Parts: sequence; C-alpha cells; structure tokens
Amino acid sequence: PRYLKGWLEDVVQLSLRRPSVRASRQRPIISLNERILEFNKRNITAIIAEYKRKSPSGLDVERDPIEYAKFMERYAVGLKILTEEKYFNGSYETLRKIASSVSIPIAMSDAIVKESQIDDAYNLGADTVVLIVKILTERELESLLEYARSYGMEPLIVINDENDLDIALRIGARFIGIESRDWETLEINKENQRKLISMIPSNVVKVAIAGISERNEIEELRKLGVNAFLIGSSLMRNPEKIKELIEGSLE
Repeated sequence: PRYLKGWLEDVVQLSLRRPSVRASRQRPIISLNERILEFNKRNITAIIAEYKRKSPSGLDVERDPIEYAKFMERYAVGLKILTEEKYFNGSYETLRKIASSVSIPIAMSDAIVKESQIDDAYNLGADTVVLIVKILTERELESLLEYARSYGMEPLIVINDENDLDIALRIGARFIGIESRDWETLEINKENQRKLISMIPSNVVKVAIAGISERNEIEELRKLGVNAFLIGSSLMRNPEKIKELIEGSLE
C-alpha cells in the first residue's frame, strides 16, 4: 500500500485477497536470528537456503521440496520458503509440509501486506516472516512487525535502499536483510548493498540477500559485519554448492 506500479502493484493487490488458513500449530518458535548469532559464535558460516519453484529473476525448478529441505537441514542455518502464488508459483501447503518435516528455522516469504498472512505463517509452521519494506508504508511495516512479535517472531525486514533502511531502523527492526536486487527492475547492485551494510548498527543481525555465489564473497562480507547469507537460485539448481560455501574447497 505504498504507491506502486507494474508487477509489484499487482502482487500487492493479489496478496490483499489471499485466503487465510485454519491450519493449527502449537510448537515453540525456533528463532532464526538467534541461531544465526549462535553460528557466528561457533564460527560456522550461516546460510539461509531458499525454496522457490520460480521467480521473476529465474527459471522454474520442479524438484521435491521435502527432499530439498531435508538435505538443507544438514547445512543451512535456516530456510526461506516462497509462498507467493503468481510470480513464485508458491503454496501454503508446501510451507506446511516442509515445516512438519524439518527442525531448522523456517521463514515464510511472500508479499506480506495484511495481518492474516502472519497468522497464516504461524499456523502453517513458520518460525518467522520476511517483510518487504519496498511495498509497505511505514505504518503498515511497524504494525506488522508489532503483530509478528506478539507471536514471538522476529521478522526479517528487507531493504534495498537508504530511505527504506532508515525506515526499517526507525520502526525498530533488529533483523535486517540487505537486498542487492531491486525487485522493481531486477537489477543487481553490490556496491549499493555494501554501502547499506556499512551503515547499519552493529547490534542488528544482518543478512546479505542475493548475489552470493562463492565463499570469497562470504568471507569478505563477514568481515564487513554481515551475519548470514540468503542464497536461493544457485542452491535450488545445485544443492551441493552449499558444501563449498560453508567448508571451503580442496580446490
């Protein structure tokens, strides 16, 4: 409910009409941001793996989601599951099945614009949600953050520019994702990403999103203060690429 155009305008209107669910969940929330800090202290590279059937920035991959999630349970600090229907071909049922099969933190990612979507994430088994600042007004973002926290979740608040970063800090975000991808244009800008990272308080748990493909980048970014890395497409196509990213290579 910011002023939007193109596909982002369309996905927001679509999400406003997303039917809520009556699935049930009671198990404790497994904090994603806390496990990231845990990994940092154990000196283990923290990679959040994404499950997405398709996306505006890639090709459709039809693989068994459970098989994928269980493999990732061995390496990833957490999972991000895309549930948006039109542009990511996602489903609440996929999130539900994955959450019921693995024991690592799960983050539901969608165009979250209404509180029932947060109810949905909790009811389906997600441990947290991903809020996109680019599509929300300051008022909606703060309200959704306050709402998510009432469930015991600490949302990953995603930004890709300075003004949106300020808004995230201003509303009290403690878990921020810095996007190198502008979802409006799909262009990648790593210089901007690093500039934004340098501007974030050290207490914030920082997740570098997109554009990560080799361990060298990871090590560089860690030294710059990044706590975790969100990697999707590369892993959706070749899951075992995560081994090198965490353990290094024999060359």
